[PDB]
Amino acid sequence: TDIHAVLASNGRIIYISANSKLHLGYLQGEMIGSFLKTFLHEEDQFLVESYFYNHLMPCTFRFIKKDHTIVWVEAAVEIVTTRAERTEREIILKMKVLEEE
Amino acid sequence: TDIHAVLASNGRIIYISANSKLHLGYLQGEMIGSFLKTFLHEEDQFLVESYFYNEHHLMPCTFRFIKKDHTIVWVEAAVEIVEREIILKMKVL
Ligand SMILES: [Cl-]
Repeated sequence: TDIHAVLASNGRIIYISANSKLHLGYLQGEMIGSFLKTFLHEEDQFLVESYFYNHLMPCTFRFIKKDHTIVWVEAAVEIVTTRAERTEREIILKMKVLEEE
Repeated sequence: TDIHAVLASNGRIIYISANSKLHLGYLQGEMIGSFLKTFLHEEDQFLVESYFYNEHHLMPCTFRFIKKDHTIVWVEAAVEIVEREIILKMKVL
């Protein structure tokens, strides 16, 4: 199964599915409430934030697992935009770890 | 095509690149020293002030700028480099 997640527009993890533990080394409750950029090196922070400034491909970046080692993750992005009093945006992710062969 | 701007922590425009004229209708000199709020659609003032006060970002801030000719242009802006000044890049959508 893909890992499913939701981010607030500011990168805070609102939701991630429980298979975060298998693939990323974190229980879903260790990640929800934290910012995605906490689990990335600087190169990857810039890579991912750049993605949202302009897409032909999913967002591919290195994630630092709980054990401090990196995995490559490919993230399919959908934005839900809702216009009420202010316009608000949520990011829906479908992610998978790109495994070494 | 990115407009580069630097804002003081109170929103005062410290610097804006020369392509402000092209995209926004104002020369740099007409904007530098003014508050960025002065140029924003009045409805987008909470949204933008709040965006640029906050430390954590992922998505750009999308808002309306009022050009010199009194018409709207939509732009997105992102913190470009991080009493700290904010360095932002922005572009017309
Ligand atoms: Cl930032």
